[PDB]
Amino acid sequence: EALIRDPRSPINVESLLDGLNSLVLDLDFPALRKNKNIDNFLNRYEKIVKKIRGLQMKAEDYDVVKVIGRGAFGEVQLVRHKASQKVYAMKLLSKFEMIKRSDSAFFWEERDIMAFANSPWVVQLFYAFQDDRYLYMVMEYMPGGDLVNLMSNYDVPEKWAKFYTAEVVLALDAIHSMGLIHRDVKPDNMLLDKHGHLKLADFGTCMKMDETGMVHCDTAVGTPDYISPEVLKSQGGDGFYGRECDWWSVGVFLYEMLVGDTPFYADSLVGTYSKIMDHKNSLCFPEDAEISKHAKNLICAFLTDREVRLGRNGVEEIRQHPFFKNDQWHWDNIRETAAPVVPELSSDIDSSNFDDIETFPIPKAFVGNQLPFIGFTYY
Ligand SMILES: CNC(=O)c1cccc(Cn2ccc3cc(-c4conc4C)ccc3c2=O)c1
Repeated sequence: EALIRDPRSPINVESLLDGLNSLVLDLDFPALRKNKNIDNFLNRYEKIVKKIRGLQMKAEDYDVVKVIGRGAFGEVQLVRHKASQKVYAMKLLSKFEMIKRSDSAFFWEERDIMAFANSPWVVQLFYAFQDDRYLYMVMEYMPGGDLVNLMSNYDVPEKWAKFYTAEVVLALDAIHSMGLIHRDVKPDNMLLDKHGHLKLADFGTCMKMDETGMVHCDTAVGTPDYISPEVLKSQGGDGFYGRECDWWSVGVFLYEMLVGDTPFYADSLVGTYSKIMDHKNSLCFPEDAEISKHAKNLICAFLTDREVRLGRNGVEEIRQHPFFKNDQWHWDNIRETAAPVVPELSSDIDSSNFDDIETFPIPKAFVGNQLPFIGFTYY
C-alpha cells in the first residue's frame, strides 16, 4: 500500500492505469473481439476507460507554440498548458518508430533522472504521460538555447570556455554521483536557462554503474564526433568501462568551442570512427589556432585513452587544472555567479535561441505493442 502511493513504484496508481489503458488499446480490434472473453472485457470497460482518458493529462491540454528540437524518435515542442498557462518543453517519442527499430527501453533512465535528480544541473521533469502514438515528457523550458547555438553566434573566448567546461564537469559529476554514466555528452545536450547557466538534458544513452563503478556493454552508443575509443571499441565484444568516458567528450567539447571544429572531423562516419581509433595521431591543432598552453594541455589530457585520462581518479584532479584559474568564479559557487551570456528574453515563449525546424498495423492477434510503455506516466 506504500508502493501504491510511491511515485517510484512500478505498481502505483499511474502504472495500474497504464496497465488497464494499454490492455484496452491492444485488444480493441474487431478481429480480436471475436473472442468472447476479449469482448466481455472491452464492453464492460470501454466507456469508463475513455472517460478516464479525457480526465488524465493528455496532449490536447497543451498549446504547441513551436518545435525547438528533433531527435531519432521524436521532437521537442515549446508548449503552453492551457489550464495553468504555464510554459514547458515537451518531448515526444514515437511508439511506432521505437518498436519498428527495436529501441523501446532507453527512456526509463531519462524519465527517472529528470523526474528525481532534483539537481540544478539536470533539467527537471514535471509530468510524463502517453497516448496510443507517443510518449510525452513535460520538462522545464530552457530559454537560453543550447551550446551549439551559442558557438554558432560567438567567437568563444577562453574565459567563457573555462566557465562552460566547469559547469559541464559539475553537471557530469552530479550525474555520476547518482550512479549513472552519461555516454552522450555533446553541446546539443547542454542547455542554458533564463540566467545563462548550464543543464544537461538528453539522457537517452545513460546507464547505471556496477558496484565496481563499471558497465558491461557491447553496443557503441552516442554521437560519432564525441564517442570515446573505449565505447567505440566495445562494439565488438565485452566492453567494460567506467564514467571516465564522459571526460573524453568534455575534451571534444573544449576543442570544438576553442578551435571551431570537432577534433576528429571527417567526411564519412567511417572516417570519423577511424580518426578516433587513430587519435594519438589524428588529434592535431591548426597552426592558426591561438589557443593557450593551458587549454591545449587540458584538451589533450581529456583526449587520451582511459588508462591515462584526466578524471580517471575523480573530479578533483580535473578541478585543480591550471586552465580553470579565473577571477570570475570558484568551483564552490559557479552557478551563483554571472554567466558569460545572459539571455535577453522578450516573452515567456521567446524561442529566438533555437533554430527553426506512420501508424501501427491493425493486429490479427494480440501483439501487445502498448506493453513496453506501461508505467511511463508520472504525476
Ligand atoms: C532516442 N532519443 C530521441 O529519439 C530524441 C527525441 C527528441 C529529442 C532528442 C534530443 N533532444 C534534443 C533537444 C532537446 C531540448 C530539450 C529542452 C529542455 O528544455 N528546453 C528545451 C528546448 C530537452 C531535450 C532535448 C532532446 O532530448 C532525442
